[PDB]
Amino acid sequence: LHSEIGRLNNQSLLWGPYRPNIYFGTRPRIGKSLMTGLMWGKIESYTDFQHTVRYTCEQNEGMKGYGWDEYDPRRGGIQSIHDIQNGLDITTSFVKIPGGAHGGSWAARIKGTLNDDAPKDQKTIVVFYVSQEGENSELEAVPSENEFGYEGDVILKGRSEALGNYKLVVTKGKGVIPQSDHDLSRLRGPGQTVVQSLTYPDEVLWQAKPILFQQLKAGIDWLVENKYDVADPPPPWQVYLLANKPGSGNVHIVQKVFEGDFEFDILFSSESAGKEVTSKDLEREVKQATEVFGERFARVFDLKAPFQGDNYKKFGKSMFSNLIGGIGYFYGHSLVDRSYAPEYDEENEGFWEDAAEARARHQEALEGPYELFTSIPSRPFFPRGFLWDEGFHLLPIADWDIDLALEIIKSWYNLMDEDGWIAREQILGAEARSKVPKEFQTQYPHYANPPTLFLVLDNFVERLRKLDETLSTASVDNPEVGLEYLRRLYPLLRRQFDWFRKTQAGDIKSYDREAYSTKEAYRWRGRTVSHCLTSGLDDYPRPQPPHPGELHVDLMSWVGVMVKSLISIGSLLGATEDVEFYTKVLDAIEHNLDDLHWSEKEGCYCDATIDEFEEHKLVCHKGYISLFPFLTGLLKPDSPKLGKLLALIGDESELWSPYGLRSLSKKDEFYGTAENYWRSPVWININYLAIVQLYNIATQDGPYKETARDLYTRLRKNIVETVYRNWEETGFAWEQYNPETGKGQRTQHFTGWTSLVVKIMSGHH
Ligand SMILES: COCCCCCCCCCN1C[C@H](O)[C@@H](O)[C@H](O)[C@H]1CO
Repeated sequence: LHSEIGRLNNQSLLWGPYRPNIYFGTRPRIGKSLMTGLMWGKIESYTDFQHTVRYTCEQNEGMKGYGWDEYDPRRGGIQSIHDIQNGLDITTSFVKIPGGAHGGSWAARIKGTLNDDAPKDQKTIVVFYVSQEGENSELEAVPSENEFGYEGDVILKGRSEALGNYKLVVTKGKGVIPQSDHDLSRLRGPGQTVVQSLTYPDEVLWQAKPILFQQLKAGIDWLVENKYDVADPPPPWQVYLLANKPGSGNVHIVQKVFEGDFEFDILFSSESAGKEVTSKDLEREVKQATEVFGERFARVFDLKAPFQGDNYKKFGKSMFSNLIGGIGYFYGHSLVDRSYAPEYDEENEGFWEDAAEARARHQEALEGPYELFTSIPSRPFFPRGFLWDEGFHLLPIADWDIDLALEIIKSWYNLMDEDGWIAREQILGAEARSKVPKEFQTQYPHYANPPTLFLVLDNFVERLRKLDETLSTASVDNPEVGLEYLRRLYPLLRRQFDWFRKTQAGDIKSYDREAYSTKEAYRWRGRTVSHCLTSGLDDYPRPQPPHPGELHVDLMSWVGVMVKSLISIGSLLGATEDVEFYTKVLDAIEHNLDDLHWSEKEGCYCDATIDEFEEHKLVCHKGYISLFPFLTGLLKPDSPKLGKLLALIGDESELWSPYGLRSLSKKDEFYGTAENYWRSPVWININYLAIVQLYNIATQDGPYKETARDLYTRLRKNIVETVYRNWEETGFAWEQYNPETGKGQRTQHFTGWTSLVVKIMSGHH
């Protein structure tokens, strides 16, 4: 029944619009298979279309905004795109229709409406691009009846081992098709839907834009060769309309030109399912998905006061739908330096120069292929898996669909190597690499990232202790299924725990250091003079200079998180020998947090280093790092230390801004310096941890119950209102928020952990 829920999950999740790096496209969760993507652009001249055409996600002045209004990867959703450059409001609806043995069928409607500013007679070129990777597979456009192209629907018939037999239809659509009265129309037709069927080596099929443009370019060269010239030139839209040549191939380009508003459907029919999908099915299934989305949201994300209003509901739906709508499937090789050069041990003073020397050996090589099914922080800027981000992403997603979240956790853990390492940043395949300067592709087996995926596991454990409907909660509702999941995952968690303690160990013994335990002390590897990228808090101030004797209190707290999880999970699996070891580790971290990291003088936790005179010194920089044992749930609710931490949190002159907690205190010497990334701005992920911890203390007997209640109430409100106000005014989630002005800044479309706001509004932690 665990093998069974698994198969049912696989079949349900197989198809999706799982290409968030592009405006709209589909692919199944199979490395080498059938992919689609949409392109569009206005054409006003002989040279403009190359600049107007849209394919991969971006954000600039030419794009008002875009995103998912509604989304559930089992059912589908509706995306809306507000394109200024192209004077178009576009809607792409996607729906899955279960049936057969190959993961079912799906349909999409593409709808374009010119905005008020666009010329009423705008010509827009629209391309549906279809590619198929695999050695023993086939795809063929059924030729037209007409001589120059298609009056009606374009049918592609194809087959592969993975998908069996299928048909993909691009429907005729609705809208004016311009007609050219030029001489060229005698050889090219007056204007109609066209299809080119081509083949390239599999590994380049993702390059849809260059491949399209190469075909457009060949058509223009034919014009020149055949005496079509500036003395009497065809209209632009006809110059850029491909000559029809349907056939067999692994690439099929379907092109339409419309004048004014337009729409057309894409109908994927899995043959093994029986009756093929129609446009009427699409409409019915689209209405039904919306109804189901609506019912689930109201239930799962029941927004509490003072955010019960309709405005907050629309806001929460946008934030949530963009988070879960970012889910992608990525496949291909990763770039990894497997030299384990000794310079990477960072055991000496000045280690960063040595590590630079090793990296300059460039021993990195491609390995894999790997796959990953994950949500992402940023469609336009970094559409790929980041390890500690995903832990936050899955917190609202798990509420919605725990089986989906567990599927993503599993996907991430399947990347763990033999030592216990998962690369913190997952750049899988040439397509993912295209978006990443080469200097930034290499992953390093000594670089960690916070184990926030344990927080998701913690939530599932609590739920376990206490057809698409059934599927989403099968792993909690059948306790047998849940436990088997944990049983199979558990050794990997254990392995990652051991990996942290082996590779990210700090040095107690070599120095004049005294502490309850000789073992518990941690130091993030990979730090440079101005950064610590592995911790997640890029440029938060750390001991200067970096030093092999540094200890990082956030890292110790994360190990605290993992060991607590391993206690709950080990206990469920009856790993008595394991649970006893974990229990002594936790006790030791509890003591060493105080012994190595507590500053009585400052009233907070601090990272530690080793002096010019070889002595332990605390280095205090009041901000998120200072709060870490509190943020990660490690302190007792009557701890006097927790009480001082609450004072720091609520202190307006330190961390407390009207817009949320500042990443660094206004009193710190490093406040608003350098790139000022984590040196003052309000970040939603850390604020979320604070809010959740305040609520815990607020809902429990103790001396700080009422302080916590007040801070909970205000912080929740301040964070939610800041994200809402910015969303209302800009249409975006932002990466971080200015604590002086309240403005969203850095990158837009950050959904992304900013989307945690849905769960903050929902409350009842
Ligand atoms: C150098 O430039 C070339 C590469 C550019 C792309 C860099 C990837 C963007 C990272 C964004 N972001 C920075 C946060 O401090 C991290 O905590 C967070 O995990 C990460 C992902 O959301």
